[PDB]
Amino acid sequence: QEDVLAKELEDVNKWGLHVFRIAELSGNRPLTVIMHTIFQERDLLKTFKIPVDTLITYLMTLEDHYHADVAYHNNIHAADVVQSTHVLLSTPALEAVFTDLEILAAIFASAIHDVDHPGVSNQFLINTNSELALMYNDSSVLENHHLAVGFKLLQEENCDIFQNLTKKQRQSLRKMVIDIVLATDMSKHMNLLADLKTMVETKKVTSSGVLLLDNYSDRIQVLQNMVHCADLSNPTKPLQLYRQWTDRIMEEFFRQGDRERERGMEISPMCDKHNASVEKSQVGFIDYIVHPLWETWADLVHPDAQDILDTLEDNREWYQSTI
Amino acid sequence: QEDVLAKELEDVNKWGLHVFRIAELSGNRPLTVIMHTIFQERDLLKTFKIPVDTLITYLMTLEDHYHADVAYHNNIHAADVVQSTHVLLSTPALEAVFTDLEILAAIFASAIHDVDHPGVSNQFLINTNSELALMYNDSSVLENHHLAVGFKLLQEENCDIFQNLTKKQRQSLRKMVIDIVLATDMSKHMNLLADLKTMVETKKVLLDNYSDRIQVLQNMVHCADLSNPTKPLQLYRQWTDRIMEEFFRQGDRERERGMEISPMCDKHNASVEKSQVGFIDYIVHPLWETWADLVHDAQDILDTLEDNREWYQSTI
Ligand SMILES: CC(C)=CCc1cc(-c2coc3cc(O)cc(O)c3c2=O)cc(O)c1O
Ligand SMILES: CC(C)=CCc1cc(-c2coc3cc(O)cc(O)c3c2=O)cc(O)c1O
Ligand SMILES: [Mg+2]
Ligand SMILES: [Mg+2]
Ligand SMILES: [Zn+2]
Ligand SMILES: [Zn+2]
Repeated sequence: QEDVLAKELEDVNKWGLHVFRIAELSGNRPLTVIMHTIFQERDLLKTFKIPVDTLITYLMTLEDHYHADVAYHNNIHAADVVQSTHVLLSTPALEAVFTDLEILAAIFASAIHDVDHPGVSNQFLINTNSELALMYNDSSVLENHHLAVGFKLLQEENCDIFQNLTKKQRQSLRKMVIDIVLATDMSKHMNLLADLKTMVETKKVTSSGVLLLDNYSDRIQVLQNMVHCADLSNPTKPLQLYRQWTDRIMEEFFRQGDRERERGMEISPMCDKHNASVEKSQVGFIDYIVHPLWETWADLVHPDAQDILDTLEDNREWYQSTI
Repeated sequence: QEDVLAKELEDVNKWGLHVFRIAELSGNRPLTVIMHTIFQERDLLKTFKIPVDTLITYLMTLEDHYHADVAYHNNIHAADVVQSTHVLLSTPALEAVFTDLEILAAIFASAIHDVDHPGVSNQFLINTNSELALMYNDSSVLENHHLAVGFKLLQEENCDIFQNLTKKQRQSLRKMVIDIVLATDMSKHMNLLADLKTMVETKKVLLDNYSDRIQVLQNMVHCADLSNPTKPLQLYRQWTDRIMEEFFRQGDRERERGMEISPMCDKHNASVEKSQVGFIDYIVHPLWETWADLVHDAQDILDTLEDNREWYQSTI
């Protein structure tokens, strides 16, 4: 079983990794083994003098703080977003654009970006007067919480994977991770996409053909959109992966809708199991959210993401054909 | 003693209220007695069916969560900002332009806007890796905490002063209070002033959209927060003595930690008088001159600020 796990992890640079199989083969430790594999692949332990036992201890504590009883926003989602960000960071149009610290920030941000997610949305938490929404003044409630937990766990015993960064490196990494995870709030999607479109329309490329990003605002904008694309990458994956993700988010959504219905609340979009059309909802999700975002990312890195976009478009056609 | 307190509160509608006297005669309850007076002055208990016992219970609990061992950011500052907003709200040029709910929000936001303040700055909390900064991801750390405490206290026994607001009214009030208190973060001052300037350049004599009206309310409570240099000099000097005690204690902690000492916090290299002229020239007067242009009613306030700047300059 360890042999089969190791073979599957050889695919870590590939879009469409068998992440659900890795979750099973690793004993429900997909986030730990995928993060460890990616850190070895990118030589991040050596670069940042991360002790291996510290990395594994932190990753296993981080993974523990995802909820195994939440169908979608769990450690497998986190592992998937990590691995998807890792692939997007390797795209030819971004070669040697980002520093090792920025790479570390994007991957760490992906790993923590949904930690301790309770399986209900920000609006649900706001409208039910939850303790989380009271703490965070109704503003990026979940995303602030994910950051606070992900950083606080670094202070547990033998968990500070950043123990050997300089003070300036720690300060820069913390700021970038915050900026990235806050951009995963879906209420920011339209403004994030609008800004990404502006960047594509005005983009500059170097003599080597890679993207030119010469200020923090542009650099962090690209990393924010990269992790947001990774977060919204399920419809761009091979259909058997996409369908499993859809089964899971519909389970989580319907359970939130059941709580809304029981409380006499208006049921959130896609959350009413009695008035649901999963197929129509996926075509709409792709048409109005996922394809506008990914076609813009594809333009930013053209032609690198053409196969990903093609898969998205094929999956949209497949779902539409079932209507 | 109770009779003298009642007579001091007769000036609740005037700039320059004797708030330190009121703090003394109240048994250190200036926030509770001044909020109660202003609520009764504005008929807010009957209007929002606020049980008077519930108002008092909430106010006393809120006041208890201001730190009595913090020289400036305490319940007397809260009471002063409440009363200053109350005076700015009754500006003739703003007559009947805000609803009773928005008035409630501006006054409530002022009352809670610094609650549970530890007497050190956001940058201090960030650079010391505090629990507060870990909770709030280095972003408006104190202001987010002030809001969270002020609202959480409504859930204590017999403290829900908004119990008879409709569900929509509570949602709207909550949003406006958050928008206002988050705007008291001093790192937002320049952007807030820039937008107030844009509003003055386009002023109609009248704010039609919520964006503009919340912007005025944000700037109004920010002016009230930065109103000490516009008060009668005897009050302003007391406020300056208090904030310099708080600043010097923070700078002592920064020095001992080996941190950069924040502006005005190094007692061994301080000039309080030069600091005040700089504070007025670069922050307070540009803000209040813009406000006075918006309400062109604030002339007596701006005059006092300019008088006080002239005096502090003369002490150099
Ligand atoms: C359109 C509205 C109201 C909200 C956007 C929104 C969408 C998702 C989401 C994520 O991953 C999916 C994966 C699938 O495979 C299928 C899916 O449908 C989804 C989703 O829907 C999660 C949100 O938290 C959220 O806000
Ligand atoms: C210049 C920097 C670094 C920060 C500006 C800044 C200034 C104050 C402040 C408030 O009320 C005062 C009252 C007085 O009577 C005299 C005073 O000097 C002050 C002040 O200075 C409070 C801040 O929270 C803050 O950030
Ligand atoms: Mg999320
Ligand atoms: Mg404050
Ligand atoms: Zn996510
Ligand atoms: Zn204040």
